[PDB]
Amino acid sequence: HMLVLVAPGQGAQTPGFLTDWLALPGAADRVAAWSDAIGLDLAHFGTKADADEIRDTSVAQPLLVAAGILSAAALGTGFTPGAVAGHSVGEITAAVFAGVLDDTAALSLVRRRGLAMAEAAAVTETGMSALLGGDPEVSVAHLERLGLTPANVNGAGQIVAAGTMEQLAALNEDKPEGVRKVVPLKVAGAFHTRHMAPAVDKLAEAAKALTPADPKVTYVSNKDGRAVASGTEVLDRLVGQVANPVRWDLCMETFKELGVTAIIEVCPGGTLTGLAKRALPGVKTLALKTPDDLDAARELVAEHT
Ligand code: NI
Repeated sequence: HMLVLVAPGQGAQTPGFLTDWLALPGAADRVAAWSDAIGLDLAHFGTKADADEIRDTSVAQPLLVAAGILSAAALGTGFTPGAVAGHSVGEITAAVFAGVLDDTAALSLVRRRGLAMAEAAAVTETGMSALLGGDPEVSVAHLERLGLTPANVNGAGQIVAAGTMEQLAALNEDKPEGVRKVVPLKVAGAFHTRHMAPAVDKLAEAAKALTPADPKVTYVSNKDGRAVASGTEVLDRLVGQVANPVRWDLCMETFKELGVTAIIEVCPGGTLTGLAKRALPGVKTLALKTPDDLDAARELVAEHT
């Protein structure tokens, strides 16, 4: 048996999704301490804030990490997964699970991650758009020829293009063969492209205040789907990833190579679990959406750990 614990990225959060989790004894207290540490009312954005407030990239990133750490903590009340990984921001969440970074240090890093990427996006008119349908390699060749970069390679043939708004518009007018729709994502800019270069500089400064430990659990990286044994290499990869494509496809290939038998996606789950059901047939999957999902999760943990 091999259980893989994964954490989601931007887009997974929805209004009021943290509500039930804050109701768990001690949860409001932990989140409040985190909020004071990063200067952001996490409880508010996870409970009362509407769509426009949580779409704020500087808010969404730390909120997602706190949700992942919180739900995982609840699920372990212990256990140790066979491996961990996450989608973009979810990588910071996974660093906590592997013991590379403690939670406050991670939330502090991701708070800076979100602000830095927002700022980088502001000095530019860029974005990201998902390609629905078509062939992944032909699609990549086409979008790249138009000047875009394959910011997200999520597996199951899914591709997300990123670049300037002009290029994204040219992509929609001249779509790759077989692509039915080019859907713009709800993001501030071309994340995971060179357009985030200034975000790397800012994020690297925040990484200076950290002292990462070597992962205690196998840590799979978005850069190339490889397992990283060094804590400093984990951190360097996190800092650089804001400007590098997300190869979630390779991460899933690695889960296969590891003989994964079950995958649990922390709160707010659904997105990575949906991908797993497509690219990882025969693998049990469970997404944590509310505390009521915990009992089923514990059973899955018990039989796969
Ligand atoms: Ni509003």
